Formats: sequence, structure tokens, C-alpha cells
Amino acid sequence: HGGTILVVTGTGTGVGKTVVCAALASAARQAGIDVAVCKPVQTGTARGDDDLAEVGRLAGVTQLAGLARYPQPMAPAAAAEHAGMALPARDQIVRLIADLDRPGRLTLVEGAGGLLVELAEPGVTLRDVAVDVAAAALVVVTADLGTLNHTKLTLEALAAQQVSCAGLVIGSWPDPPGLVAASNRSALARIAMVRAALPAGAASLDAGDFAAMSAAAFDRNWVAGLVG
Amino acid sequence: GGTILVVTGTGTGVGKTVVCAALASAARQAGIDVAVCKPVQTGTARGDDDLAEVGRLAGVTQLAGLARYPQPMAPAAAAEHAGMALPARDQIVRLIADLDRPGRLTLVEGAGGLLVELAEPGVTLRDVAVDVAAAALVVVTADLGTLNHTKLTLEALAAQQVSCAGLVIGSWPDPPGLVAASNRSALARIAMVRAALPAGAASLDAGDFAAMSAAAFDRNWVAGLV
Ligand SMILES: O=P(O)(O)OP(=O)(O)OP(=O)(O)OC[C@H]1O[C@@H](n2cnc3c(O)ncnc32)[C@H](O)[C@@H]1O
Ligand SMILES: O=P(O)(O)OP(=O)(O)OP(=O)(O)OC[C@H]1O[C@@H](n2cnc3c(O)ncnc32)[C@H](O)[C@@H]1O
Ligand SMILES: [Mg+2]
Ligand SMILES: [Mg+2]
Repeated sequence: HGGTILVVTGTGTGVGKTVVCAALASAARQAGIDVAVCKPVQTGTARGDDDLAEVGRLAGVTQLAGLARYPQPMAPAAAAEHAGMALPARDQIVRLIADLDRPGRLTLVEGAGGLLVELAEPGVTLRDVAVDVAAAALVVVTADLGTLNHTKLTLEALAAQQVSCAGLVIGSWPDPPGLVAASNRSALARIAMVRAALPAGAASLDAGDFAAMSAAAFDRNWVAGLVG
Repeated sequence: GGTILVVTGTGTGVGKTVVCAALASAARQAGIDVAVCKPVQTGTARGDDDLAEVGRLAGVTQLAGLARYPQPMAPAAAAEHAGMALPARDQIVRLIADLDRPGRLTLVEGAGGLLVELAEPGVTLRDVAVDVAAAALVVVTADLGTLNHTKLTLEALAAQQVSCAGLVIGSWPDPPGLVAASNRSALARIAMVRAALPAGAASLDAGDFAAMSAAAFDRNWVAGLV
């Protein structure tokens, strides 16, 4: 059974993971692909952080699946302990994802921060979860300096667990670029394939312009190729 | 040979140089002899000079480098902007092994994070630490995102059997905050935290710096390094 499961991870916190989910969901929806988006661990609710609500905003996705939510804008382990709550178990995240899986569906799973952040006790990360559900990983990266060492460390940690890499996406592309933010994209595109570079402030594009942005941002052929 | 530590970090601008200077300053006050190698320096046009920072703050005189690049980019893009090549793998490794003598603490600073291209073709500080059989001291932040970056760097080290000498928080803020103090406890759960240097230590003069560094590390560990 199953369709296509992609963890959408990142070189760090705040790199565009959520806008990239919403852009790839949008492009896949416009290709006729059914799309589910899953955020198993959500911190920062007491300041209004809601990555599922944002994905439904920008892309209209309705199949939005959550699990654990914590008020403080901290790492999940710290946020949960600050609230007196536990992290979810590994099999609770896996079940949440497996229930969404469906032939012909693209299910996108957003972690918390970067690849090795602890999501379930003890020390269970998005990479473990990717292993359990046989998912490949989209890696959201910046163009700022530091992006190369963080990307390489991230690709290395995936391959050490045989989690396949589906490419990279630049979460915020400034118009026009600069010498580092050009040599980086050139250096990034030498490390792996840049599936998209979402214009800066895509997160503020209204429903209309986001749909158009997303369709151009991604190679319509690559998208449709992710799911039979 | 003596003791060789590569002093790496989770990223750019995390305080690797001030930590070199701080550990060199503690080691000297423990009667240890210290050398620092910085094979590739970039950003010389705006006047970046990591080895001179160590000279001033800690009084090291054995300060070795191989290449200087004007543009403030990573080594590879700095070398390519200038139309000239990075040094070669053999030069860097041999410079350090020649620096290494018995009784000496020799610290090596790359550029940015562990896996940035340091020599040609695409050789990293990790490859250099393999060749010279160095351990790695890992300079980190206490900000959001440090646990992921730290775990990513520590796994990369261990994949090539380069031993982790410990963590050092390069800048400890005043006052900590909820995130920074939470991160400090969690970092300590994944490796030894040898020091957390106060924010602004790199601006101190040599006497203040030597006093801060003497208090920042544990005497026994420093004394045991060599
Ligand atoms: O938003 P954070 O806390 O970084 O959590 P995250 O790890 O899930 O973040 P992403 O990789 O998905 O990157 C995109 C999000 O960064 C958020 N963000 C961006 N700029 C911000 C700012 O100045 N202040 C607070 N949050 C911001 C913004 O809400 C994006 O949806
Ligand atoms: O100094 P950079 O360019 O970051 O390259 P690096 O790889 O050698 O960086 P380090 O980890 O060695 O140490 C952090 C540096 O950030 C420096 N820095 C300190 N205050 C700064 C400020 O206001 N603005 C920009 N950089 C600053 C600081 O002096 C350190 O040299
Ligand atoms: Mg997000
Ligand atoms: Mg430095």
C-alpha cells in the first residue's frame, strides 16, 4: 500500500520548512495529486505558532494532522517539560503518519527545527521516524553563509541511516542575490538538486499569488514524479 | 609528539578564535607550551586576523598560517574570487605535525564549521584531524538551534573516529534566559561542557582575559591535556 511520504526537514530552526511544505503541497495539488500535511510536534502555541494553520492558509490544504502541542517557543523536550507534559512516543508519530499514507497521495511531514531535534523519548528524531515509514527527506536550506557546512552535515546524517535525499529547497531567496548568496546557490546546486528557491516573503503572498508562485517555483515534472 | 586539538564549531561566528585564545591562556598559566595554527585566513581586506587575536589576548607566539585571502567568504569562494587555489592537503597536515612537539598543546582553527572546504580539493578540517590524529573541541552557542547543530557536528566527528574533546559555549549571555540555561543543561547531557565564555570576552585586554580564562576551565582537565 502507501503513497509517498516526505519528511520536510531543514538545516536549522526558521529556514522556511513550513512555507516549503505549503509551496510543494500547492504545486502538487495543482498537478491533481492529493496532499496531506502532518506536523507531529508543535511548540510555541502560546505565541501563536501554528505551522499546520499556515499551510492551510497559503495552500488551502485541508488534510492537516497534528499530535503534540506545547505553549513555550523552545525545543520540544524543553517545551514539554516546561508544561509538565511528556513528548509523544515514537509509535505515536509513526501511527499518525501511517494513517495518512494512501496510494496516490503525497504526505508531507514537518519536524521541529532541524533533523536531529528530539521529537519523541528517548532521543528519537525525525530521521528515526523517516526510517520507520520508509520516507525520503526534502532538506530546506538557506543561502546565507554557513549554509554549506549545515547542509553537508544534514545530508551526511541522513545517509548514515540510509534515508534518501529528495533534494534541497531554499526557503528565502532575495531579489536580487549577492556574491555569497550566489556562490552558495551555485555551491548548493553542486551538492544536490535545488528543486525551488521561494522568493523572499512568499509567506505573505495571498492565496492567489502563492498558488502562482508555487507552480513556477517547482519543476512541474519533478512534482508529478513523486507519486504514482 | 604533544597534544593536538582541532578547535571546530557548529558554524561561523560562534567564537572558535576566542576559545582558542582562552584555552591557550589557561594552558600557558598551567606551565604548558602552546602553539596555534590557522592554515587559511579569509576576510583580510576588512582586516580579519584570527592568529593576531590569539597573539594579543593570550600571548601565544607560535602562530602558524599558510594562506591569506582578501574576500570575506569561505576559503573556496575566497580562493575562487582571487583566481588562486587553496593550499594543498599535504601542506596543512605537515605544517601541523611540524608544530607538534612533546610538551606542547597545539590547537588548529579551520574556518566556519567542521565540513567547510579547507584545502583543495574539498578537504575539510575533519580530514586534517584524521591525518594528524587530533581530537576535536567543539565550540557551540546556547541559542535556539544549538542542540541540532551540535549533534550533527558530533556525529560527523565520530563517523571518522575523530574523538570529541568536549564542548565550549563560545558566548554565554548576560543574563542567560530560559532558552540559554535550558540549552546549557541539555548540551551537558550529550558531551562535556568545558567552559562557557562570557559574552564580550574577545574585547578584553590581555590581563583581564588571562584571569577570565584561568577561571573558565577546570584546572585538572587543562593540566591533563598534555
Ligand atoms: O518559526 P520557527 O520558530 O523558526 O519554527 P520552524 O523550524 O518550524 O520554522 P521553519 O523552518 O518552518 O521556517 C519558516 C517559519 O519561520 C517563522 N518566522 C519567520 N520569521 C520570523 C520572525 O521574525 N519572528 C518569529 N518567527 C518567524 C515563520 O513563521 C516561518 O513559517
Ligand atoms: O569571525 P568570523 O567572520 O565569524 O569567522 P570565524 O570562523 O573565524 O568565527 P569564530 O568562530 O572564530 O568566532 C566568532 C567571531 O565573531 C566576531 N564578532 C564579534 N562581534 C561581532 C560583531 O558585532 N559583528 C560581527 N562579528 C563579530 C567575533 O570577534 C569572532 O571573531
Ligand atoms: Mg515551520
Ligand atoms: Mg575565528
